[PDB]
Amino acid sequence: PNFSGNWKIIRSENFEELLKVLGVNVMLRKIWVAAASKPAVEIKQEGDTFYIKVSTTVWTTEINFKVGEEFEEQTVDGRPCKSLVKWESENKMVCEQKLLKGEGPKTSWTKELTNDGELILTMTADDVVCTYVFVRE
Ligand SMILES: *C/C=C(C)/C=C/C=C(C)/C=C/C1=C(C)CCCC1(C)C
Repeated sequence: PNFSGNWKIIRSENFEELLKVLGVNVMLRKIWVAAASKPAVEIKQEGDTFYIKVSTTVWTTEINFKVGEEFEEQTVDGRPCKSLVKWESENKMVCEQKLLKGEGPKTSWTKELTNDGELILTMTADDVVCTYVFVRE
């Protein structure tokens, strides 16, 4: 259970479907998936304090949290939400998100390290689950 490393993608699933539920319309979804279905992820872990950097070609997102401590970040479609992370096993954590403003689909994410050394990220919007699978560089 050391999440730390520089992670690269081997697999991704249902990302466009996720964006549809989030209300991103067609041309935008098609364009987006043709250059954001290969983001890089960097994690530095310090106990249950996490630093996560997620980057495409021209955009980067910085997430900082302690497990069990409320913080702020964005939904996938760039919307301000309150977040809370909890452990579900030794190698898996879960985040529940609430919008600061307005209404929208219920969103969440999970992070899991397999024993094979795969980092599995899921993002969920109502009934849709998008899964990204990473290995270490
Ligand atoms: C523990 C790992 C976490 C919290 C990683 C979360 C990653 C995302 C929320 C990625 C979001 C993306 C966008 C917001 C737009 C570009 C496509 C993604 C998947 C990189």
